[PDB]
Amino acid sequence: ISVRGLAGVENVTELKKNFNRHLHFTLVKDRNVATPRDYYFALAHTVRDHLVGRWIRTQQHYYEKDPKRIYYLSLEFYMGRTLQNTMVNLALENACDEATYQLGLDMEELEEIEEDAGLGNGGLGRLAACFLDSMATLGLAAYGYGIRYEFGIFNQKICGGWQMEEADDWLRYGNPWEKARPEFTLPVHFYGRVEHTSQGAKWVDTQVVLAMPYDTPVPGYRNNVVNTMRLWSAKAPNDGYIQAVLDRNLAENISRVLYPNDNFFEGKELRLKQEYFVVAATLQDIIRRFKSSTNFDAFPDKVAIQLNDTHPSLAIPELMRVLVDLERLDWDKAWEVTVKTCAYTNHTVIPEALERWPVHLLETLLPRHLQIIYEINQRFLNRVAAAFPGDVDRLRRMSLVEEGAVKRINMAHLCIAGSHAVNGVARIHSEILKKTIFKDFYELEPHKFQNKTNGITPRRWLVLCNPGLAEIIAERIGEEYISDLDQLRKLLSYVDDEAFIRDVAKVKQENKLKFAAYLEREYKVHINPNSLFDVQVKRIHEYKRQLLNCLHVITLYNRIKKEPNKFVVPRTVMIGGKAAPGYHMAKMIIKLITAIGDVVNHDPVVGDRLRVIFLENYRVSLAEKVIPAADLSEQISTAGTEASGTGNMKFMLNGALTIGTMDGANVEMAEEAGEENFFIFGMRVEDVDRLDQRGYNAQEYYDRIPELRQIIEQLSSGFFSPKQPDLFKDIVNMLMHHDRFKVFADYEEYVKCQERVSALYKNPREWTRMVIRNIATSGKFSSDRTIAQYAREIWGVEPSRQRLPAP
Amino acid sequence: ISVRGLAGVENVTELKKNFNRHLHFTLVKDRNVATPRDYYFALAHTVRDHLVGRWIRTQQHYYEKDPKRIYYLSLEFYMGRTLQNTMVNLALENACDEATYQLGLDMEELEEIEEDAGLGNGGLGRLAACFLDSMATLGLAAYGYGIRYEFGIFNQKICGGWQMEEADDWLRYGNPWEKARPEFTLPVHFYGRVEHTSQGAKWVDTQVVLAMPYDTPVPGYRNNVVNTMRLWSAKAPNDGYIQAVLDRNLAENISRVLYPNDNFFEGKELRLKQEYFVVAATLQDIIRRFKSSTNFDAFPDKVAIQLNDTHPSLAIPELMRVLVDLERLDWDKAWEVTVKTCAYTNHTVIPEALERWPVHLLETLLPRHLQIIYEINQRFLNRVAAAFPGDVDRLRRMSLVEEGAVKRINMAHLCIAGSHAVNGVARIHSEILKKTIFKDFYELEPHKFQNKTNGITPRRWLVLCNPGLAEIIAERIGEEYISDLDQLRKLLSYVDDEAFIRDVAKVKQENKLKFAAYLEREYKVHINPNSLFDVQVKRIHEYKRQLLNCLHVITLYNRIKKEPNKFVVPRTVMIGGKAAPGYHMAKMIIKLITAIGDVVNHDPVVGDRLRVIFLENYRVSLAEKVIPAADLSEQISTAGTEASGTGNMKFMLNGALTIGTMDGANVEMAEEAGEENFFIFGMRVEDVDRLDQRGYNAQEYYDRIPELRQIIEQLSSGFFSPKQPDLFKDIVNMLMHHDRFKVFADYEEYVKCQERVSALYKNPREWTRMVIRNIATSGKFSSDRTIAQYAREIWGVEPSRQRLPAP
Ligand SMILES: O=C(NC(=O)c1ccccc1)N[C@@H]1O[C@H](CO)[C@@H](O)[C@H](O)[C@H]1O
Ligand SMILES: O=C(NC(=O)c1ccccc1)N[C@@H]1O[C@H](CO)[C@@H](O)[C@H](O)[C@H]1O
Ligand SMILES: O=C(NC(=O)c1ccccc1)N[C@@H]1O[C@H](CO)[C@@H](O)[C@H](O)[C@H]1O
Ligand SMILES: O=C(NC(=O)c1ccccc1)N[C@@H]1O[C@H](CO)[C@@H](O)[C@H](O)[C@H]1O
Ligand SMILES: *Cc1c(COP(=O)(O)O)cnc(C)c1O
Ligand SMILES: *Cc1c(COP(=O)(O)O)cnc(C)c1O
Repeated sequence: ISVRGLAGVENVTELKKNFNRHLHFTLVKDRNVATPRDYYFALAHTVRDHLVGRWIRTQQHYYEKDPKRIYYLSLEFYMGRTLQNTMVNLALENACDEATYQLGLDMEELEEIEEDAGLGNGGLGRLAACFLDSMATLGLAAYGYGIRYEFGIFNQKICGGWQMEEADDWLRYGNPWEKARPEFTLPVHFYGRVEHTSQGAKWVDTQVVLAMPYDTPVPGYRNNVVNTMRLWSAKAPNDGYIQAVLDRNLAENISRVLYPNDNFFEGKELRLKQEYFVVAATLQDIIRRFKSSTNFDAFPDKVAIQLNDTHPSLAIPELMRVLVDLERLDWDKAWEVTVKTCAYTNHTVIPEALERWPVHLLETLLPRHLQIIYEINQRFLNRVAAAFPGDVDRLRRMSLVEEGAVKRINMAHLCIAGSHAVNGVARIHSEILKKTIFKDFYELEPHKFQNKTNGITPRRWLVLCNPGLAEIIAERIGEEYISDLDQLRKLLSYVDDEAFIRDVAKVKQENKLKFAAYLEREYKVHINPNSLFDVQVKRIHEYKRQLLNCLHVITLYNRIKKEPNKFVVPRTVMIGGKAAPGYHMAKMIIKLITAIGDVVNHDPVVGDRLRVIFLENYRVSLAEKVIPAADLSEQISTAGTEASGTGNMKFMLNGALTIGTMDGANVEMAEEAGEENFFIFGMRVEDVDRLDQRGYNAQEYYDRIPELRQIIEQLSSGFFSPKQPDLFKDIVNMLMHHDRFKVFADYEEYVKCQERVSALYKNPREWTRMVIRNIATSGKFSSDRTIAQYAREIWGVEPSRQRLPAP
Repeated sequence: ISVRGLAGVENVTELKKNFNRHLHFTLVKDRNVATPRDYYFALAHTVRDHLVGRWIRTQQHYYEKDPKRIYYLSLEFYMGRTLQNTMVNLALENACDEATYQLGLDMEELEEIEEDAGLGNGGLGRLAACFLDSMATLGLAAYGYGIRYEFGIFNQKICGGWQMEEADDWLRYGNPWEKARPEFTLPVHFYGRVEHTSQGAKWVDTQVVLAMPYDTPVPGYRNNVVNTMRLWSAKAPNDGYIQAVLDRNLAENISRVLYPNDNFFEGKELRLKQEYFVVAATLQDIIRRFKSSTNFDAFPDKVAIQLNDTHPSLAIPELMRVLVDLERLDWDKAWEVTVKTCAYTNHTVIPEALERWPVHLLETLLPRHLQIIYEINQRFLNRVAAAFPGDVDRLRRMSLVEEGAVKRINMAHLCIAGSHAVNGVARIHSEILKKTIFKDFYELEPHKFQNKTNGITPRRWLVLCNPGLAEIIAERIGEEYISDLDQLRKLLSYVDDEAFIRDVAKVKQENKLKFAAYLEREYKVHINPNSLFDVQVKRIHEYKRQLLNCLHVITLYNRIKKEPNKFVVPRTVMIGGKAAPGYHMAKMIIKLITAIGDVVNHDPVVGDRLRVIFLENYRVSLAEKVIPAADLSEQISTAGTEASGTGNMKFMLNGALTIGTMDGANVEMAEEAGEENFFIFGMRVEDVDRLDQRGYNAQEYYDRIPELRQIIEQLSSGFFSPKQPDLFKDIVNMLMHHDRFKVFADYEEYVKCQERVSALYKNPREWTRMVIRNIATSGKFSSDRTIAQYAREIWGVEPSRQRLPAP
């Protein structure tokens, strides 16, 4: 049926009986009242049972061997569903498929019942999830530490073409994958004041909040390793009577909901609390575990802490506090230890996203940390002054403390000073960090800066979501590639294979028919599966330029209306993604997209030649559906703005061709497959700079491109908003007078490049041959490679593909 | 080892393997890291497994047979622990005892780890719990419906002699006995307004709160019947963004905490919400189940709703609303149905406890219900006027609407008008209801009023907490008495048995040594196990007169100090109980008790002759410990104030002699054992009335009793509060000028009667012979008898002791 593992007779028999056991004793049901949901739970519990043995031995192994431990701190872990992923990594997929079949059930139907663990916004959260999977697969003693939000990323509903946010109550029916561990609850302190007494400072009169951990297993791919992801939950201590207990919820609000802010840094107190909460509980856990393994000289040899962005940056001053205040280590010794164990990863260069906490906030909530931060700053600036004597301006630029309206702490500067390694997430992004944003720091300590180009896990993003494609590949080169993606290169020798070409093209057509069906089943819309599937799915941001895509779509529509009887390659263009609740422009763009579809999708002259569809509630489980069905992947951010991107890598691995700018990882992807096999266009980072020196004037482009001018006039006159003629004045206004992302500047080259895409699509054989060359060269983008580099170049540990001594 | 069931070889083997299974797969632990708590959980899960089969068939049986269903509505269910009770009713106690032994564990030690399900204040809540056990044992298709508070009755801590309230976070480590059933969540409405349109009224614009049920099994005694207790949990519907989700907690606060108010009716909105919440969700569930079994003519033949006090009284107007508004039945037909299915139980005659809801509250929160209540009142008063023409005063006295300062709805009058049966909980209490409080209603419909004297379950209150006593009894008369307590009478023929007398006396001494030890182990205090154990345990109330007990204790102390070298029967007097947080006087009494102990317990002249101990955090699990170890049970409420009492019955069944007034069930207890075998004293209900006509003047008693005057002067001068001389001025002030409970009036007779108790205690043989006569005549007070009467005289169903077709 596929290489989803063997379906042993004894194995299938055992599975079936355990399914019935759980249905009875665990769910307390019987075949006569069980709903599909109960069936899903019976299966989840049966599968989950196979993890227990491995989980216990893995943790036991690490105890005996005592290897260096990797702690990945993130406020986000975009996990998605875990039933199928668990079956895959355990080689249980076919056995469970058979067993449920014999029990008279459809496994695929049951899998659709599981809720997505949406504890992330997008790329950054999903990277942590892919990293966890790779770390387990490479046998690293790694622990993912975060917050267990009871409400993850909101569920997106489109009402009248507008986005509506709805609470994502993912724990409503329970989470069978987690294991509450109240025996390990730890106390976290807030507020209070600092007392300076004879022997050291003392943080007193603090308000206490408890951190209760919940452990979720993270299985490696067929190696019997099961690592742990520990998520903290806020609990009030039990020490008007009614009001007093009702007010417990104020302390527990800390882990209540994931902040959905993608673009702008707000600076809310609840978020700072969430950040200290995960940091404070995690460090106690880390040190406790270390004390078991007091000379902290060996701390860095046994501990590695990776900070996913600046969100968990308080780990630096908190490690110092514990080491200096509680362990009584001298400052210098404590600082040496801290720097050697901490490493920081940056994910963007846009200023509005940078965390710059008001000093008055830190002063009230974490008084001792502010004192430590000031001391760190003092000593750091003393180092700078000694290296660049008299460079008074460098001193103010490099300070962790920013003066002005209100004093703030630049968390990024804090992270650089307190880490032995700082990395970008794509070659071009890492270069930009050295050349611009962190130039001063790079000059001071060049050795700290590195690059670790992002990657995605081939298990979830190939084997799991595209079994058909994974099968035909395995049919030719074997299975070894699933944990060694570079082997995909061997597929180059089949680029002229008439059989393979036919197969590659066949799985894509099956994937498109499957998606086209799902679109009607759960959303009733109907699309032509013979058209080119043009998709752009990712969070809505101005820098991602969904607007540029919109301009092209309107252009295509305008050309058809001009020459109705001229042939054009049919296209179904799908755009999907969530907008941060307070991001007005982003919400206005979602409205534009739906407004375009209302005109285009109901124009009789257009027929089934052009369809504009907005994919509702884009999330991990939906991505697993659309991506394998896409023909064209849109990665069109303004050069220099997308640090890396990862959706781009997911499309490449699944047989879609890419049209994009030389931004983020796009650069390395084109470099791997060859620019001839990529649809590159638009300004490069340098062209953007040149335009900036000159001054970007959108009017110029409006005046010289008739097709563009016509589009803008359609928007202004209410062509796409009859009842509300001026509905889109904000978008037009932005495009013409304050477009930081130069949408117009790339319009002409984008449209022309899109014409070349349509031309190639007209030649099935050649389109597929180009696809084969993309899939065959996507090996570099596996997160196994990324993690192997982090392991070797930052953490100081050697990855191992050695199977663990059976379960 | 005892008749705790057989310990079969196969049974013990199976238990052990399932214990290890759960420890591994359920707890995800291994013998090397498991804590006693894990062991308890492994056992709880193993035992719980045996309930599943029976639970499913029982519910299945009721579906096929379709018997009349009994719904017991209560806002309280004081369950206590359920591990041992489950083993007992399933005859698994010895088998589990053996199995854990072989696994190298002490079952008794593990049992002590389980938390008490304290979802009740005292008597009323515990009665619901005993009733559930009896209903299952008598094979009635009964369902207990209530609220799943996440915080039950507060844990009592004594600080400096003062009570401190601490949140009872009983779900912290989880509840293995419940089963969440989200597939049955129901919506409950609040606020809104009423719209009168063409065809009927309509409740619109309501705020919605969801009710998620949690089911807990209730096993009958060895009959394989497992009924259900369904507890509702408040959940907000998922339909600033952050603030919006953080504000979900306002809806979920409904099921957050149990109101600890024992004595005074506050009238808080949160409590009214809790009351409508349980009523609204329960009725939907009831009607849904009925529709499966539309002529509601047969509704009363298939449904019986028992209201535990007036707390769930909104069930009456809510049944009407549904029937009239939704089902469209005519009023009269709907009213006939409602009255025939509802029955009300009263638990007190004190005015301050009566629920009288302000009309403005009902107007805002439940507008339609207020309209229905006014209509019910109108028609009822029309009935009264027709029966007693011209009795204009009777009309105002009987109205459900009370005029005055603020209009209120008398929920008790509502319950009488809408129920076909109203009952008191003890013969004397039920008589008082007819003669006083509900005289007007009794005259209107004499047939409605009944009596159902309370009872306790012999499984929990004998077999479970006193296995030693249960064993020696079974040794002579068999085991049949455990579900037929009347058989205890057969013990009368052993009253002269030298062996039995020795045995009865022996188990009591073992129980006292066990308790004396526990007192030192968990509370470090040390008491003489040879002294008479004088105990008064129950909630602190002025009417219960813990103060009268205090006066006696001080008197004993004063007599010893007067004649130090005179012999006196040594006594350890223990007083325990929780005070409602806002009950100042009650908290002042707790302070007095501890203050007395501070003087008495450290006076060298007193030695081990007198010990005053305040039992901290009295609760169900503690009662199971003290009661079997008591010699003297104090039931001294002012005649006519304690509706029934149940702690009194627990002491009688466990070999303690009773000293009390002719109040509540005390009357029937003395009547059953013979007044010669009871220590009765003080005023009878009539004497209290006479005193009231005359006028109670405490000064009179103060002036004529020197011993009493001396005690009051000691309190006033600061003898018991050196540092704060006037600490107890409020108590003295109350005693002298506003004692509604005439403490002084019963002082002399109480002290004399206590002398007779001491005299008998000096004669071991005769004391024990009297004990045998009490235990032998306690059969009437089993809740099996009570339930059989409710079943037959109110619900219309026949109890059955028939075993259900195996598991
Ligand atoms: O929540 C879990 N999770 C797991 O057992 C588990 C096992 C393997 C992998 C992931 C989760 N278990 C739960 O632990 C509580 C407390 O011990 C039990 O009462 C409950 O019945 C059980 O399902
Ligand atoms: O997703 C984010 N950032 C956030 O989601 C975020 C969350 C909270 C606050 C600010 C930003 N960054 C993204 O991280 C991925 C993985 O490195 C990159 O490939 C991508 O280019 C970048 O934009
Ligand atoms: O909470 C219970 N309770 C019982 O199974 C039970 C069984 C018999 C008697 C009392 C409770 N079961 C729980 O039900 C959830 C949802 O199905 C599972 O995920 C969890 O593992 C299981 O322990
Ligand atoms: O316990 C209560 N009442 C409360 O706990 C209570 C709770 C909330 C509000 C008012 C009273 N009443 C008690 O109920 C038992 C059982 O019928 C009687 O034996 C006892 O005499 C009576 O006082
Ligand atoms: C991969 C992924 C992302 C990241 O997409 P980019 O195009 O890199 O922004 C965001 N959301 C989901 C659900 C993903 O699967
Ligand atoms: C039996 C019981 C009660 C009732 O006691 P009374 O003496 O009738 O007031 C109260 N609390 C607990 C814990 C009980 O077990």
